[PDB]
Amino acid sequence: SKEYHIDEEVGFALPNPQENLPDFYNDWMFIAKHLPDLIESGQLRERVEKLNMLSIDHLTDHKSQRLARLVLGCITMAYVWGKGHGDVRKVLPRNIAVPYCQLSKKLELPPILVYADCVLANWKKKDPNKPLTYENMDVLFSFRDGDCSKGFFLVSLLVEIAAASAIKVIPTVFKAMQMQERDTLLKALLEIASCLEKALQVFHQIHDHVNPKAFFSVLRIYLSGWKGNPQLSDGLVYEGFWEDPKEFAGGSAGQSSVFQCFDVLLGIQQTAGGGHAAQFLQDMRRYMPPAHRNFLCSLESNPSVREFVLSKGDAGLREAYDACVKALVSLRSYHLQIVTKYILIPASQTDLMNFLKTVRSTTEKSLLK
Ligand code: HEM
Ligand SMILES: O[C@H]1CCCC[C@@H]1CNc1cc(Br)cc2[nH]ncc12
Repeated sequence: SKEYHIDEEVGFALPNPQENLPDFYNDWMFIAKHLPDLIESGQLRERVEKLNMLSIDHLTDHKSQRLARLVLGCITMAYVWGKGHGDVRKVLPRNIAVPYCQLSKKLELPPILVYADCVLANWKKKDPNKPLTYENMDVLFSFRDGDCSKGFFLVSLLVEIAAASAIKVIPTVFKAMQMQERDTLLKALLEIASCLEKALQVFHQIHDHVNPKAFFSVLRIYLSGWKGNPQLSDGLVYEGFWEDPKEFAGGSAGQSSVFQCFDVLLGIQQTAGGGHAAQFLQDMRRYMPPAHRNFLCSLESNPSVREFVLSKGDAGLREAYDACVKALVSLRSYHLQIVTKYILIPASQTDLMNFLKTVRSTTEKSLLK
């Protein structure tokens, strides 16, 4: 629906995002569009510091506002991390922080790049008459020449969109349970499983478009945040807007609404327990667009799909429920392999692994089998 801002084609992603801002913001667009060149040449922080505080009043519709969040969030990452070898900035100039925070509070997101910026809104179709394929798609922004940002962000999105195809089946699952349509429920659960099975196959493209050295040594620097970060132990002064510095976490697929919503749908209690894994995924919901955050708590309001299947003594239903759980297990298992190639191996030339393995365990132990 439109009350939750879920598109029938791309789900939680922003459909056909805006590429251009009103000419009044050209001084933003130029820095954002040339971050690689400007960083390399020691001129990024300069060009930022020479900016005039612009007003967000000319950002009239949602898409224009989302684009500027992406522009300003990428500038902020560039400004704070600089060249990504340690010369850090801990105060962000008012000429940029003030419009950023005002545009942020209006869209109900923290003033920091989030998944919904750099994946869900950081894309375009090359030719609009051709479909959503990697070859028909590009990102809007990058940080460095060679950072594989187009590969990482686009493959992330294409997996999102693949998994997104199961979202339209959630209403039928809940109506089938309510009106006791056993065979309809079963068909719906297998269609959802089928969708999470394609999402895995899409994920395979990551290897052609991302390389480990670039992800580990470049891209991950610019996706990092300032929450529990020793390089900014107290957070980031948003000059002109907040007195004391604030801590906000970096971009994460933990901020994706598709995967969190299938854990909810299936009663995989990712956000229960009180433990570190659950608390993290709960926190990451505040880094989501408000309608998407609301979608998820609305799913939790609904009768448990798991408890209904469990109580029914129906092997066919249980195999279908498990076909969905299994697909998440498979997805998460593949992801652990990818995390070995792109983080763990390069780093030899963690709390990460324990977090992912706890989420994957909770998923596997949800199987009925
Ligand atoms: C080079 C590729 C990738 C790397 C190195 C990577 C790495 C990581 C790491 C280290 C985490 C845990 C830390 C954190 O949350 O910040 C994580 C979480 C997560 N990643 Fe990735 N990721 C990659 C691509 C993807 C893709 C393509 C997807 C999904 C389509 C994905 C889905 C997730 C999800 C859903 C989580 C949250 C926990 C979970 O639900 O299992 N990642 N990723
Ligand atoms: O683990 C973190 C280490 C440093 C900060 C960024 C790294 C993970 N962030 C991600 C961002 C986006 Br966008 C998408 C993602 N999918 N999976 C992980 C991830």
